[PDB]
Amino acid sequence: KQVSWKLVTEYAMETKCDDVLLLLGMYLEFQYSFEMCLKCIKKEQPSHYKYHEKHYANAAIFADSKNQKTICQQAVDTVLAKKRVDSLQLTREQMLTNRFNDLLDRMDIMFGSTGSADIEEWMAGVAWLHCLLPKMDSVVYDFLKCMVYNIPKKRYWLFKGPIDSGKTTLAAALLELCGGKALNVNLPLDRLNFELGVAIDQFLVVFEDVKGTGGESRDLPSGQGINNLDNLRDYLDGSVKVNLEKKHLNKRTQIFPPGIVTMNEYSVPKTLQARFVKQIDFRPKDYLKHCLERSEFLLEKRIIQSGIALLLMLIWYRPVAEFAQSIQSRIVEWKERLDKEFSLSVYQKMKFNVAMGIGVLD
Amino acid sequence: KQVSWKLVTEYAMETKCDDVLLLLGMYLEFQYSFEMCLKCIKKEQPSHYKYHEKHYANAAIFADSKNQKTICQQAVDTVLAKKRVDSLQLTREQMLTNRFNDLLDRMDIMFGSTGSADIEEWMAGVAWLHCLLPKMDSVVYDFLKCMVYNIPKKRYWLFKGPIDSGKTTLAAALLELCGGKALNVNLPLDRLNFELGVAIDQFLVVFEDVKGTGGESRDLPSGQGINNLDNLRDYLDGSVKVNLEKKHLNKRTQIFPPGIVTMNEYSVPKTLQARFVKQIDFRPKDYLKHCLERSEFLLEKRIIQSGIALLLMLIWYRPVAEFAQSIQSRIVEWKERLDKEFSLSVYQKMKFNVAMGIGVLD
Amino acid sequence: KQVSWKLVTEYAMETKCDDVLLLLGMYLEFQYSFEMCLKCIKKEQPSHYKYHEKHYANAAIFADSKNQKTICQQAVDTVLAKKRVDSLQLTREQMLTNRFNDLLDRMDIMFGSTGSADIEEWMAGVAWLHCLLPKMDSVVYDFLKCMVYNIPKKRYWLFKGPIDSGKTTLAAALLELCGGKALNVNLPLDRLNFELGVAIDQFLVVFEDVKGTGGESRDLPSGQGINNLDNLRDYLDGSVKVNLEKKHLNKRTQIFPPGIVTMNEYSVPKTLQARFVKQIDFRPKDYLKHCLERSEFLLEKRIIQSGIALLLMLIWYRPVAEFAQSIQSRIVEWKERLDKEFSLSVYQKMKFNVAMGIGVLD
Amino acid sequence: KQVSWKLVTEYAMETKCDDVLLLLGMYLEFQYSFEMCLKCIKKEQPSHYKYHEKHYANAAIFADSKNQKTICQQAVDTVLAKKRVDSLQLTREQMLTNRFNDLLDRMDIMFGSTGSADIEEWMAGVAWLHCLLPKMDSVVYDFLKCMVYNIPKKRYWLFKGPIDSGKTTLAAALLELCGGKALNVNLPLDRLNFELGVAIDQFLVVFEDVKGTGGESRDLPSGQGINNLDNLRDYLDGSVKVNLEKKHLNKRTQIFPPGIVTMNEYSVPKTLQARFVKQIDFRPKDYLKHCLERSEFLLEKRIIQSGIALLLMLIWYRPVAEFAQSIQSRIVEWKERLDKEFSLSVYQKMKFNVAMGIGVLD
Amino acid sequence: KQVSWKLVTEYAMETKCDDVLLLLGMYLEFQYSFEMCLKCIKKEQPSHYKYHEKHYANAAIFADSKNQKTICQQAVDTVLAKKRVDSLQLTREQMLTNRFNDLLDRMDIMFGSTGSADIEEWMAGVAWLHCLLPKMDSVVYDFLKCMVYNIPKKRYWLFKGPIDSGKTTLAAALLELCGGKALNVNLPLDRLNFELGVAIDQFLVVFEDVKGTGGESRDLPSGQGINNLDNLRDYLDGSVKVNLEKKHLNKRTQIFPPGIVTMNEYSVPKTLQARFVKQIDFRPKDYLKHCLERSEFLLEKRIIQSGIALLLMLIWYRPVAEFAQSIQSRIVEWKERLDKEFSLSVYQKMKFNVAMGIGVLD
DNA sequence: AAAAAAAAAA
DNA sequence: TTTTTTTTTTTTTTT
Ligand SMILES: Nc1ncnc2c1ncn2[C@@H]1O[C@H](COP(=O)(O)OP(=O)(O)NP(=O)(O)O)[C@@H](O)[C@H]1O
Ligand SMILES: Nc1ncnc2c1ncn2[C@@H]1O[C@H](COP(=O)(O)OP(=O)(O)NP(=O)(O)O)[C@@H](O)[C@H]1O
Ligand SMILES: Nc1ncnc2c1ncn2[C@@H]1O[C@H](COP(=O)(O)OP(=O)(O)NP(=O)(O)O)[C@@H](O)[C@H]1O
Ligand SMILES: Nc1ncnc2c1ncn2[C@@H]1O[C@H](COP(=O)(O)OP(=O)(O)NP(=O)(O)O)[C@@H](O)[C@H]1O
Ligand SMILES: Nc1ncnc2c1ncn2[C@@H]1O[C@H](COP(=O)(O)OP(=O)(O)NP(=O)(O)O)[C@@H](O)[C@H]1O
Ligand SMILES: [Mg+2]
Ligand SMILES: [Mg+2]
Ligand SMILES: [Mg+2]
Repeated sequence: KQVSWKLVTEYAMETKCDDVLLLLGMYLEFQYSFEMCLKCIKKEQPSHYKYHEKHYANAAIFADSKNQKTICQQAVDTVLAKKRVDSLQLTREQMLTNRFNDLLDRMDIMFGSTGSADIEEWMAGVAWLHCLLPKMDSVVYDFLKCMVYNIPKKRYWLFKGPIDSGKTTLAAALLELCGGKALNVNLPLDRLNFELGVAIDQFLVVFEDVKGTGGESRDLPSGQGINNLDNLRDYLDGSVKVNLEKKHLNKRTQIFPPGIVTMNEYSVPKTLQARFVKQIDFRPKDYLKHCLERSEFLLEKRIIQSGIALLLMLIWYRPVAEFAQSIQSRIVEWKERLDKEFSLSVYQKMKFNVAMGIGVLD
Repeated sequence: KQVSWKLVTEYAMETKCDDVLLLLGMYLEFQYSFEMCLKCIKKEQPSHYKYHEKHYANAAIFADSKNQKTICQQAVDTVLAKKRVDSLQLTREQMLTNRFNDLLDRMDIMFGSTGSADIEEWMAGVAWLHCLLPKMDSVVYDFLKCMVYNIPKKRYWLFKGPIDSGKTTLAAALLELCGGKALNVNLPLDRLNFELGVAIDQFLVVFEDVKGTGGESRDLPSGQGINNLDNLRDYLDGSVKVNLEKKHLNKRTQIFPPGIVTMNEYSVPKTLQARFVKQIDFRPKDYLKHCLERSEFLLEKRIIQSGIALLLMLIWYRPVAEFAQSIQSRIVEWKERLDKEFSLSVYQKMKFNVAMGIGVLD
Repeated sequence: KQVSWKLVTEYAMETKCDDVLLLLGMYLEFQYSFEMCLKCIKKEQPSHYKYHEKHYANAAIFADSKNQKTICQQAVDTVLAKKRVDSLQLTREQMLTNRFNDLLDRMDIMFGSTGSADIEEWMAGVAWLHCLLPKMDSVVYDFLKCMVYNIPKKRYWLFKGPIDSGKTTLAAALLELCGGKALNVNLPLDRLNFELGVAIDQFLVVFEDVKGTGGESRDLPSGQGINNLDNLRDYLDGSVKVNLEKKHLNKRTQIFPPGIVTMNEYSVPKTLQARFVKQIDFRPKDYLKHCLERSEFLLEKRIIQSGIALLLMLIWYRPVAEFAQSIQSRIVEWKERLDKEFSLSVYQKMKFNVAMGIGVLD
Repeated sequence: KQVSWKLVTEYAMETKCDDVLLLLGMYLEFQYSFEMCLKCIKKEQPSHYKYHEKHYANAAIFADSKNQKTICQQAVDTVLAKKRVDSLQLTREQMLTNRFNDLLDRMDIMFGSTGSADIEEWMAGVAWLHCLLPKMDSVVYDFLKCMVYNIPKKRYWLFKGPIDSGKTTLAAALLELCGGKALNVNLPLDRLNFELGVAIDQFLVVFEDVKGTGGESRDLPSGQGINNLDNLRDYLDGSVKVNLEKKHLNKRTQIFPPGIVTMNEYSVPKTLQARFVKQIDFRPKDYLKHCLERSEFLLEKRIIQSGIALLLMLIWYRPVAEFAQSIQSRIVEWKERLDKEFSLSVYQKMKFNVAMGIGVLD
Repeated sequence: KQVSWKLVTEYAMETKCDDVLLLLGMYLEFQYSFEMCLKCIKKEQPSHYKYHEKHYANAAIFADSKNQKTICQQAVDTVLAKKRVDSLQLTREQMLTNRFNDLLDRMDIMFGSTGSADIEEWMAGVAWLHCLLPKMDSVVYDFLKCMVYNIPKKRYWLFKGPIDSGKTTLAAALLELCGGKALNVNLPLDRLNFELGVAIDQFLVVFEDVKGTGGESRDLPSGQGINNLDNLRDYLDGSVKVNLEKKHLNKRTQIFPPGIVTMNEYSVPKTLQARFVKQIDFRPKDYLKHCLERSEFLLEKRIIQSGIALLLMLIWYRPVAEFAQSIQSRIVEWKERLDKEFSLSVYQKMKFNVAMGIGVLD
């Protein structure tokens, strides 16, 4: 009998696997019998125990075949092909709704009876993260609105601020919440081709700590960063399609994703400042440092970096009327699940702990 | 039963897919039965609902295929072969007619019964642009004739005037209607050689924001860009063939594309002045400034800077006999729509409001 | 009869063979008859004599084959796929526990009765290593804990000090203890793209003897390494995923590993200093140099830079409760071996000999 | 009948071809009828006449074959695979013992009755080389131990001195004796990567005539070589595994070979000097110049550059006990041959001839 | 009936064709019937009419092939394989003797009845060349000896002298006589790798007009050549195998070819001067310029640049016994032909004519 | 352009 | 399953 390539493509789509070697490794683990399988008995990874019995028969034949990597390439290209169809067809609010919906599935396994997370720790993160900027919850709502409306020229946000000031923590959470990629532009411009190529079919890009000019008086080293961005004006404004190249593939023409530039106290050119909508001035808070020092779990579990933490903040602070209609049915359940867990009293006490630089949970 | 590669090539040709994964992705959507598929029921995307019912039977056999990427590569290379044949063998009248009737297809999508756009805003965009210059439709129509005839020396147009005079808006609108790209001759003469390579196989080029030399006596930032351009005599004149150098690729010979120079009120050396057939003095108009602050939706959906807005202006103002004989039958239909949806009093009232600095569309 | 590709994949898996030429070379040694093989008779290498008798039948058919490198590539792909599955599925503590089990297997062979190694020479290395830094067992345990707790921005350690101070020595031992790659950032920034790709799925990276600027008056040659490390700040932070590259494979997107920077008294930017949670100042001790001159086996057998020396140090100094549950079984066995072989009296004489700068075995 | 791919691989293994075109070329010579063949009648090249009679039947079928370069590729990859297995599995003294067996096999051809070479001329080369440095045979043995022990940081020797001092002469001899590659690090840092990949799986490297800076006070032109080496001090240490790159292949992680740096009286950094365990100061000797111009056969036959001359120096000067057990049998036999053909009176007169500047054979 | 790949390989080997497209083109024009072939009737190119009548049958089948470049690639790789075998296994005197035979074959064609050359014009070249430099035939014979012997560091010659002194005239003639290529070391140093890769498997190189610095006080342009050449000391030495690089190909290890350096009167560093054996001072001679102005056929037919003019000079002036014994047979019949057509008094009149700037043939 | 890695033919 | 044909990148160029 012969390997069904469709079952492998179905598994790859079901688990959304776009790495050929991960797909090979995952599928090969199905060749052992399910009735004696320790991974299915422990229920470690859902990407195994859901699929093993279904794919066992195909995986035994797959394990004997001579072109295993060809089978996996096609399945991976099917997943990359669906992403390109979705990227070119879907309305941009449906992109964010699909990303929210994926986070909400991922949340339900995190905090479930088979879970391994404490909502009180993650809500202590929400409280800490809301302290970082004045009216952070409203600021995240009009950031999300900005990225959905994607108005040409008026597409990008600038996060300036000192060393250890929280711009990479917020940008990392917004990156996870909106579902983007982080890009490095401090390299020479002709290495930048394939790196800009990673923005292909993504929703946000974050340009992480772009280095400027004139920083030497402040011990801030100079680099190619600002000069690359100020050449890439064709990409930031989105007025036209620019062409993104990636291996084994034709160069996609697309309007480059919107997003976030994160920057230290470099001077920014007048030509470049014209293309950022809003500048958030991050600055270090004395109390927040002591709060984390007395609350190690925030950093160890990466709570303050997480889009799940910012999503929990949007459950708490914004009306249900703001969410997409197909997901409102999930949002109102998670509303009552936070209402049934945190009183406004405990939240205000733990937020006050942050403001005092006391341990948030005290 | 066999997969017909001819049917995939036929879908690719009708849809004009350059991209292997986009073609792979969309063709795999047809594998599901048309009897109940929601994308056909909803009729959201024409690239699916028009084609699924005839490609279903081939898509079922394609979805089982082991060759899938190879099939799509041949189908893509057929569409690229068609482009290279047309690029060498079409006349410029046909090249513009193909971009026009492509835009008429986009208009038929935007303003259809399943539409997503309202013509009242677009006609307000027409009225705004039309007020920007005296006899704007003649300016646009005569520019199109220049680009279509590509007459040596009578080949480039100069846009100059104060800061925020609209020069770059009209250049951006003309770029989409004709097809073309923006070039930056302000560069040092070293980098200019790779910058000019952008012009290969473009129908049109715009020189953006030429920073002239002598004008800083009235605080125009001094630059070399005008004297760089003055040296490029054979690129402007379009008599002889020039050698154009994309970085990492070997030099192509062609007649350099026609174009627009967008400039501030700098002094021009007389031999560079002789190479522009028309100089248009853009000037800032207070009532246009007030109207933009009041009709502000035009800037958000970017109607003001689109080729379809200029094509709507040509359909409104110009007689059908000026359009290419094969597109005339579609211009007939679009004139009747634009008349029946807008009595002249409505457009006149809009143009009056714009002239009065009143943003309301009435 | 035909070659079993499955058996080659089993050999590659059991040998954990990443290299196609190493797999080809080793499997071809099995084509000879095991009844007379000198390497089975002599038991020189375990990757031969454990496996030859099983694989002889298959290897004789493989030796006639025309596919040979294709067979080995699929087997190597299976080993790499297992590494990517484990990388994404396993906890970082289980990764470290698996590495310690690997070293204990190797220690059991190495210090067996067949073993070539003398435990008294290796504990003399543990004595020398413990004299390098104050509280080195605490420093080693703190480092392991820091690499397992992949805490964002608190990920990297800086080793600073003069020539022959012990930075590379300890880094090379920690590199073998945890598993990882040494990267050279002193080379120019364009081909640095493929160096950083060597960190794909690794547990640590060590940035080795990176070169700064200034300090030429101290007779330190300047170089790019620190400026290159002040780029790539997002690789050091690990708050965000970064895109890593192998030839002909597509980009892999992951959090870049934690680890160590070693440098020779250059001026670190404050931007880069903020990425390092600990700076260890290494300091030349003449008694350690004189000890090595009189206990040369430490250098010749590479004892003082081996991960097995640091593991023996942790087995000596740390309580069993600090090791993971799986390996505690094996570590009580190694503790009772060391306490049988060494009383504390032999070891305290070794440390006295090291502090005296005489031969450690005197 | 079909071509045996095995016999081509067996030839490649016996003749040790790294090169696909050399293997193809050699094997196609075996097409022609063995009985008549002029190369076997002359016995000109041993890689022909030892193998043609055996391979003729296979080579006739190979010459009709349609995939010849594919056959030779697998044969070459088998030879490269054995070379990688040997590099990882052999002790470093076994490696040198193998190389000595290969040189002794070449000496058995050179000085047998078929051989083109006169040992009287080669022993006059031993006489000339022994006069170059004090206690040269001790220096050669000390170098061989250093390369065999491969002690971290104690691995590189520096050869230093003026024009025509003898550095490249002794470096080329030691390179042939031990086996290895010479590298030009004077070429710029961006081409340097593929140069260093020539050291993959080699026993020595020689960094030939590297250029420093600040030599114009001596008319020594400055260059990049010493600054390039100091960027590679990670590679000279040999504590950690460096990642080596040859075109299209992914990086191989190995310990960089031990070796020699030869340089002409430039100043060397302290950081780089710490990587050199011994510095040999070469002084030019007037009598060696006058000896060579009257002993021209030494330069024409490349005798003083040869590893066979250094091996004859070790056979003459070193005790039998210093050679590896396996070759002591052959070394005893070669000692008896040299004592038979050379009295000590002939040899000590040769050294007297060298010191007087007389022709060695007078 | 099938295409014989063997007959295509015979044709390639008999033509010595190593260009795949040239082989494809040459073999395809055999597909037309021999009996009416206009190229055979006109005897235009010898590579056709000799081979067409035997290859027609196979070329007809080759025309219907689907794999034509695959066939040609194997035939080209066979010719490259023979060149590489001959490169490693021929003695250099045989290599030169092969080249002289190839030149004598060209001479037979040029001066035979089907030819197009008059020996009196070519012997006027010999007279002109012998007047260029004192004892010119000894100089050429000494150069041939130098290139055949290839003595390390005693194997490059320096041609030095002012503008228009004969340097490139003689160097080009010597380069056609011996075979080899010219190199332009004046490039920027990063392009230099692919210049030097031109020397792979070559017999000579000529470094053409290397430019130094500090000739500007004598109106010589400065350049990078001499400094680049001093980075390549180990290439000029020829003691060690250097690593040579063609584009997209891995590094060949070989001893770099011996050769000539040609330069204007720049000052040479002693490190580079020590690599040259003989410096030949070329001077402008009034009588050679006046003579060429009258005897223009020497320039117009490229006679004085040609190795065939130098080979005739060796046939005239040198004893038969200096030629390798294989070619002595052809050299004696060429001496007899030259003694026939030239009296010594005709040649002495030519030398006397050129000594006075009268036309050689007057 | 040439090779290394990958896919189609019979 | 045996054997031959195909895609694609890297490299190079660029900085
Ligand atoms: N505003 C803040 N005040 C005090 N501590 C903070 C603040 N924001 C973040 N932190 C701490 O700083 C660490 C790093 O935050 P991060 O987002 O990387 O700062 P940053 O502004 O990006 N620094 P940099 O990347 O160097 O410009 C976090 O892990 C917190 O421990
Ligand atoms: N006539 C106008 N007067 C004032 N503002 C205008 C006018 N036309 C467009 N704008 C606004 O200015 C921007 C577009 O003008 P733009 O085309 O860039 O002018 P320009 O002549 O290119 N300016 P500059 O780049 O300074 O030479 C948008 O924000 C418009 O809302
Ligand atoms: N603290 C120490 N005191 C004295 N000798 C030492 C010390 N540490 C190491 N050594 C010796 O120095 C050699 C190299 O140590 P290593 O760790 O490479 O130094 P380092 O700090 O990296 N110096 P460098 O790499 O040149 O900046 C070892 O092989 C020992 O012989
Ligand atoms: N010690 C010596 N005294 C005199 N002549 C020597 C000596 N050593 C070598 N030679 C001669 O010099 C030639 C080149 O020797 P070589 O080893 O290349 O010199 P070197 O030290 O490398 N000089 P350089 O490479 O220019 O810095 C040999 O072929 C001998 O003819
Ligand atoms: N010795 C000579 N005296 C006078 N004229 C000569 C001499 N040799 C050559 N010529 C003429 O000069 C031309 C150029 O000779 P060529 O050998 O190319 O000169 P060169 O020295 O190589 N030039 P350059 O490389 O620029 O310094 C020849 O074609 C002759 O016409
Ligand atoms: Mg170090
Ligand atoms: Mg030298
Ligand atoms: Mg010249």
